[PDB]
Amino acid sequence: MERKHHFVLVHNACHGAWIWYKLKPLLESAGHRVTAVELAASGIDPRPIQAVETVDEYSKPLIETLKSLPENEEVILVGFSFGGINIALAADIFPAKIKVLVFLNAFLPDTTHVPSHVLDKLMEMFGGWGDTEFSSHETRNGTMSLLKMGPKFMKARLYQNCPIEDYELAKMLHRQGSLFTEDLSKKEKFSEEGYGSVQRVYVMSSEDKIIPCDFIRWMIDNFNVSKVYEIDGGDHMVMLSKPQKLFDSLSAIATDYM
Amino acid sequence: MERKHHFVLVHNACHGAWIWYKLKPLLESAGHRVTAVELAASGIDPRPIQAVETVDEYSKPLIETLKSLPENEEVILVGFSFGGINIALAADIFPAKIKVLVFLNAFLPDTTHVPSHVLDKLMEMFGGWGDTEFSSHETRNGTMSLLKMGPKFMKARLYQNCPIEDYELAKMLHRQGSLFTEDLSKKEKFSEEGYGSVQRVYVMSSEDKIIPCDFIRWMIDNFNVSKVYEIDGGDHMVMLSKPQKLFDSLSAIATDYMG
Ligand SMILES: *C1=[C][C]=[C][C]=[C@]1(*)[C@](*)(O(*)*)C(*)(*)#N
Ligand SMILES: *O(*)[C@@](*)([C@]1(*)=[C][C]=[C][C]=[C]1)C(*)(*)(*)(*)#N
Ligand SMILES: O=Cc1ccccc1
Ligand SMILES: O=Cc1ccccc1
Repeated sequence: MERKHHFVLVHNACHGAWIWYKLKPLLESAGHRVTAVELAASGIDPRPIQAVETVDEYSKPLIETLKSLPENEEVILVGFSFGGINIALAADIFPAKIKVLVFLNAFLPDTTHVPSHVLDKLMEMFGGWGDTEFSSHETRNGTMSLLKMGPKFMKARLYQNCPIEDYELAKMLHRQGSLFTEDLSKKEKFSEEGYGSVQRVYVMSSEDKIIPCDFIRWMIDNFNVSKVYEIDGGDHMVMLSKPQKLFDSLSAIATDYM
Repeated sequence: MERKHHFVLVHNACHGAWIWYKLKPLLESAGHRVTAVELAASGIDPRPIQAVETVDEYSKPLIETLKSLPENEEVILVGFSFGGINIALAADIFPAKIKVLVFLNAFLPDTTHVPSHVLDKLMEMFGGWGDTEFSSHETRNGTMSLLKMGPKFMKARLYQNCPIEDYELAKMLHRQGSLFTEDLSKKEKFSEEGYGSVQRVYVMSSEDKIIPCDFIRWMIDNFNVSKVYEIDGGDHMVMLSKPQKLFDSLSAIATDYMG
């Protein structure tokens, strides 16, 4: 009996813990423990995104999850898409609780530029927003940029390799959210002693039509990882299009940090 | 090419439109149109159940769905569990917009007794609620009873024939809700001219551990339906445990109500 791990899963913006519904039982059937976090104003969280003005407030459920682990427990901390920013923020707080960070089709921030850097780059490059709806909301500390995916955009750019039932599920659960670009432009840089110090790996899907493979090299060039894993045939929503293969990669990761 | 229909699907308490994620594409593939209503304080609706103090506010998204339909359109209205109550309520308002009511694993109220009658009767005899959490919320109508399912109760009594992924989904998404039994016990009886006038059928799952098949016979004995369909092996959450069979029943229904 090889030693099992505690995986903490962190969803993407505009989604919630539900995205993990296929992966969670897989990992649990192998003996691992799983905590799928629901971030603020996400999923069935009762707050609107407008009430959650900062990335720290957005991430607080994940900080609380880690704070509540018993003394000396460490987890494998998986961040998906914007979830990469969330787990970098957590790692800067609780580095000794994290065995390894798994950046899954994720923004991988560095300790040199402002925290928004990798998001601002993608936003300059990306062309295919489609029917996504962009809006603002003024807060007492400045404009907060909001977004709500449109269904055609979802289909073409996030869910194109998923079963149709998954796409219908997503249409009934996705919500307006934010990438907190303003807030993250004003935040202190991520630290070397906290986030920098934690082991990290990247897991990319070969057919991610939102986080392209050149943009990943660019992020990794800019901030190195231990190892890159590739999921052959995954769309951006890889826990839905290729859950078994994702399990396989996570299981490999767990073996390299036994 | 036979004429296809517009199905309006209404979820159960403590759930949401998401429950229909498997059945929706089956119906759409077959050429039908599908609206899966998200009721108040349900699924991703932004209000807590404490803000939804009556069954009429609970049901308002469905009423609004029917109100918005173009002139002369009629729908196959499907109500699941507590969704039977909701579709009865809607048929008392827009009876001419409904081709047929489909009571799926559902409460089938009558026009003789108070609207809560059939729930009160199950509540009398109901098994064990397991790890379900009950709370009371005070309102300008008096006390509202709230319930939040427990995960053991879910697994045993609602989801026992569902794939484990679907029980995990539901753990991620279920919410505190209400059966509105106080509000329903005070409300005007459903009318014969409205609700009573609409065509109705029943579809039951043979392994429903919440709505047992004797109680269903009792409801149908007390308020007749045109046809009864059974889904062999379905648990309560039949749209997740046997979506294809459910689609087969709805398809048979639709064959009976093309004009
Ligand atoms: C409804 C009615 C009686 C017991 C349990 C429920 C539950 O909310 C469902 N479906
Ligand atoms: O909301 C999407 C997204 C798209 C572009 C950039 C960041 C996030 C996801 N996940
Ligand atoms: O805020 C509007 C916008 C539009 C296209 C790309 C990025 C932002
Ligand atoms: O509706 C409240 C209640 C409480 C205990 C048992 C059964 C029902």
